Amino acid sequence: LEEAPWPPPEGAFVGFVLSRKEPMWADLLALAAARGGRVHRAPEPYKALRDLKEARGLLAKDLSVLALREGLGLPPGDDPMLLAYLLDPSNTTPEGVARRYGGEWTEEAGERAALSERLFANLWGRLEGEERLLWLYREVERPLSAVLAHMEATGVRLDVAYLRALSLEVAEEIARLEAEVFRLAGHPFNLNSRDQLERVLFDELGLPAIGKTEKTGKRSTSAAVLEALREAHPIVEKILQYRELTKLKSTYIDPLPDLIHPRTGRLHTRFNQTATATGRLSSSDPNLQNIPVRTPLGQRIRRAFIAEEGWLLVALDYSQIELRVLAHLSGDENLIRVFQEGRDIHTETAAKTINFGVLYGFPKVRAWLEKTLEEGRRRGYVETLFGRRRYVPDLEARVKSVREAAERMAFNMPVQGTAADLMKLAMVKLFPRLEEMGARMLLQVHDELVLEAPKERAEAVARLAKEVMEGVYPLAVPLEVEVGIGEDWLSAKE
DNA sequence: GACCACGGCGCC
DNA sequence: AAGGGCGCCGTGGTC
Ligand SMILES: [Mg+2]
Ligand SMILES: [Mn+2]
Repeated sequence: LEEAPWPPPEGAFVGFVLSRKEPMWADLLALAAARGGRVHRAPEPYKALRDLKEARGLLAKDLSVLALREGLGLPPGDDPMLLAYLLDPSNTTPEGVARRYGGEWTEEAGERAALSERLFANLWGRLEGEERLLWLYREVERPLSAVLAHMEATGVRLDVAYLRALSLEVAEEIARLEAEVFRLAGHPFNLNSRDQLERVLFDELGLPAIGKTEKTGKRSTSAAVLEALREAHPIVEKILQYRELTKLKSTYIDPLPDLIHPRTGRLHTRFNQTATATGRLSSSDPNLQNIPVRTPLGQRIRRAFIAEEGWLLVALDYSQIELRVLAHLSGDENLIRVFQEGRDIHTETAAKTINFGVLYGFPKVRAWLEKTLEEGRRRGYVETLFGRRRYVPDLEARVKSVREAAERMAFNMPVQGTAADLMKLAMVKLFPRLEEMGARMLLQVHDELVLEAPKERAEAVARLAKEVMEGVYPLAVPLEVEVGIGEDWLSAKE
């Protein structure tokens, strides 16, 4: 490469080095661009950002997020991770991708920008002909990355003083349970230690081991095992409560307050777009897709996610997206009439534990299942309604437990992959319309979305987002969305 | 201090 | 609903 002066011309690939992975917390240590043969290294990274028109490169969405916290509208566009990930969703990291498609992922910004150019070449080449993957790329994954960049930049508001109060309460009850259990044991021990607990239950007290752990073969102390021993001994219910409280305190109540961003007053996740085997997003640092919901204490934690003052949260949930998608994929004239007729699938068919089990093993269903394994064995991958693929190679393993595990992965992906393609497309469609009404998209939770709207315009945003989500891509069966509205996530009623 | 494997468990 | 998909915690441990 011919090392050239900043700035680069239109359309260059960008490479950048961050002091850490979270773009909302990162310092920009270096910035470069590459096009043709030349590398352009920016003398001053942050000022240099202003001269870009869009982010084009490996991890584009991360640079667009950093740009966005700094006040600049720099959207991402082309990203070789996205194409690689469409080709094989086992392509999740730039290290892997680089090694696979012709480069080395290093820590130097110039070499990353170069790397980007050569990789996109090599990958856009592997997508000539793959016309459905090209479509998910142009119409879903590339535009979506702009939307997730803005969601990440915006963040969600948290009531800290509430969480600090919950924390003291919960520390008090933890103390009650732990004293309870130590006396029952006749001695004190580390209750967060599954090994010392295991000695207590099974060696010291007389209780029956029910399961062994996978990798090392210790007697399990999982919830399953403890539920099975609930009647056997009073120490057990206490341990179950202790686990519950300490899980929620260690994972949500204590750390989340400390992640509030000084400049925004909000919490900012990463929505990872190339992290999953099925085309779902993941969320990390912190994960906001696993905020508690089933227990009382869980629901009190969920009250802590709140709208800005004067706004409201708008929570929208697809009603059994996966069964409805199974109806469309399999074409079972019967299962479709069940949804088209507005009726509750769980009633017409105890039974919920067969509607949901048949995802993993009504005849067009079995037919669908069997055709899926066959095309999986033949081609080596299965696919979604939109043609997203997951390669499942052990479908022909000669060990039954591995083949059968593989079959379960193979069944699952077309339905999970499809529900995901749908939610992804629907975010892409919904985003620009929310902006037009000054509303925000805050979170995605697989088949749910959380938006924030000015109180005055909330019922109208909810009406609009519902129709957009319901009509995203009509299928033999209707997609149903439940909408809720409220001042906190629990009241909004997701 | 950073990283690790494991068991365990939060959500979809 | 979680025989599928995730990410995060503390422990016991290395380096
Ligand atoms: Mg829900
Ligand atoms: Mn599972």
